[PDB]
Amino acid sequence: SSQGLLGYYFSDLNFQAPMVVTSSTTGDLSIPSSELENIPSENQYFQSAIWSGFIKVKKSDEYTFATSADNHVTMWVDDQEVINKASNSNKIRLEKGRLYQIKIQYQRENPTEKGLDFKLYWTDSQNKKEVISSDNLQLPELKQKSSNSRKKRSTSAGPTVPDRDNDGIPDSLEVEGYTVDVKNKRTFLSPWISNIHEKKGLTKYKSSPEKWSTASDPYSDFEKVTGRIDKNVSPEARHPLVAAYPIVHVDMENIILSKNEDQSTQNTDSQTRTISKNTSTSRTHTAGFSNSNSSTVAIDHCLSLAGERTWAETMGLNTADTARLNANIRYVNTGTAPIYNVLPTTSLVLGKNQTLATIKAKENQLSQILAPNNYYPSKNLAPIALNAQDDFSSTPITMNYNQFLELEKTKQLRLDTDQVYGNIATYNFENGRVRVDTGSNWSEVLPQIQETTARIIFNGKDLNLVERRIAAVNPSDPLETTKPDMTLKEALKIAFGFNEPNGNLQYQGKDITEFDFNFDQQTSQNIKNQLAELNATNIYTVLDKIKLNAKMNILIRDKRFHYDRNNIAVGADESVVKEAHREVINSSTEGLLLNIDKDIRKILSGYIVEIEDTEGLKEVINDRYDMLCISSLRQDGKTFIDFKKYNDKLPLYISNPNYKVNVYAVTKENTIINPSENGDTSTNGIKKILIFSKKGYEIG
Ligand SMILES: [Ca+2]
Ligand SMILES: [Ca+2]
Repeated sequence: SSQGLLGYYFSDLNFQAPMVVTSSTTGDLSIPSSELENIPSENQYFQSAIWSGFIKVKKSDEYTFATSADNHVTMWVDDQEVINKASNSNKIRLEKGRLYQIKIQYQRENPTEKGLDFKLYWTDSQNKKEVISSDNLQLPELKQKSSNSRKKRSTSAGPTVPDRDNDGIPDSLEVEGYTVDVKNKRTFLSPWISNIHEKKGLTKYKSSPEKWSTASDPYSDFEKVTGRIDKNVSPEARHPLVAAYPIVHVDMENIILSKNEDQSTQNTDSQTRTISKNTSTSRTHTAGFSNSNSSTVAIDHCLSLAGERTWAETMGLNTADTARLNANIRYVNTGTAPIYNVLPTTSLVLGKNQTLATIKAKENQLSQILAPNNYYPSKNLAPIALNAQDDFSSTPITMNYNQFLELEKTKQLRLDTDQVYGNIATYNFENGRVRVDTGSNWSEVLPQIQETTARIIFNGKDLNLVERRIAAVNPSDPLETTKPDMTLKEALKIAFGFNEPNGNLQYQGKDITEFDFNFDQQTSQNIKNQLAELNATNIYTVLDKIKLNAKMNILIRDKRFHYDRNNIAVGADESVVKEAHREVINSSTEGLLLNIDKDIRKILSGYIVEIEDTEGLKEVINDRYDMLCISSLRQDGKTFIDFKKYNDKLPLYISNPNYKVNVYAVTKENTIINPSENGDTSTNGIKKILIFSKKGYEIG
């Protein structure tokens, strides 16, 4: 349980040096020395302490309060002192259902025991005395605004530990650095100490003492580090310097095109003449400073239907007909916080700006959460059809004849999704629960997050673009200057899980030098200036010295690949592609069996197989632009390149053992997706990469 009173335990006598900040479920406010391993022995002596929260009683009555050390205690119930350095029997009247503020201060110089043994009791009218039970105690209202029943500030009477933003973490800890450690029941927040915490691999937190959420998101610095937060929030965004917010795009998995019924045609019994294709969708980035969500859909160009007809020929579309599109999609959350009750609206766009459809889900009628690193619907469930089978009111996604031809030519669609994400599930200090709060909305949060953080977009996870935002100083905004300095190195560690085992920063085994850096213009000039000030000629050797600022944009990409203007991986150097195909497991006249890196496979559209005779002439076996999909990933994760698929199901016939079998890879950026202007559907002129070449006698 995360409920109870909030305690600050200080090594000094005057509430200045907080050693532990933690909560207690019951009136037992003790911290035994056995729980103090993350703090120096000499600091395990607590000379002062402050507790705060509320008391709720289940039964109106007159109660008497008392503690383990009334001679060292002053206690207030709603601004009223009930204990002052003396035990008493003064009976204060408490009404059922009503919430009373509690503040307790304790001071004792030169304690002879480490830790603190301290209990809060009360006695009712029937002379029954007990340690106050957990059902009667609540945390203070550590929010930016008071509740109707719970005031956000403690009584003005007595000591006030500096907590300028009311998040619960004392100013001094947020500025100087703190660590969070878990017991079995409780989280201790303590000052960072180099020689003890660094070796334990603990995380060193700093945050702004004047920003309740330092990332300007809806979860407080204290809520984050103490686990008083939506469990669906990404682990990295439990750091007060990492922004927690949703990021959504749409993934289209496949498409079906068909001819629209028309009033003039009474006949609806004709044969099916649809065009069904698989599609590949990637979230894009156009270095940029737009906070837009967009994804681009590539429609499969591989052979699907008999013949080499035009799409219009296939569907029987005349120049006056219209065509319809249906598709299967899912929503993808690549951000750091969940969505509960509004999915963002999406435009489906042909060419630069021809909106074909507006895709909307029903507000407050979501079938599940849309969680970070997850899909809606979940992958274990059917996807959403744009025109659902049940749904009478799904709008047809229609194209006129020329739009249809444009789609055939480009084989591309774009999905632009807005940033309307609905209500937020927040922590409630009254009951220690997380629930969707109707009074909290992502639209009130996103602008501030964007304005006060540096954005890093990184593709090291499967070459897909993942955006994170990290709290970073704005030298021009006084409030933002109260945040800790954020270095480029630290940002990569906390936002993306880079680590540094041997003084080299790595992402899952890959050195940082295996990725490039790309910035928007303002950011570029900023970083260039820093490097010059540092007398540094190479960014990779000074990542710990490069400071991020709010509104920076940083794009970091795997160096092995070529990228299009949407920053999607579309190719790779010849040398990289060749090497990636080096180790052959098996070869025969039936095909090749290779092990290919998963990332490499992502940028290949297909393979061309060829037999080269003794005079140097070449027979291309699968000699069509739509016949290059001859590779498949097997269960054992190896790739098979199938020579027979487009050889009429026959093994390669090699007339002479000195003939060669040549296999070439074709990257996405070099892929032909239409017949040439002259109508040629062959592979002639395709830019291709030789990846295997062996003579007949070397194959078998
Ligand atoms: Ca604070
Ligand atoms: Ca703070």
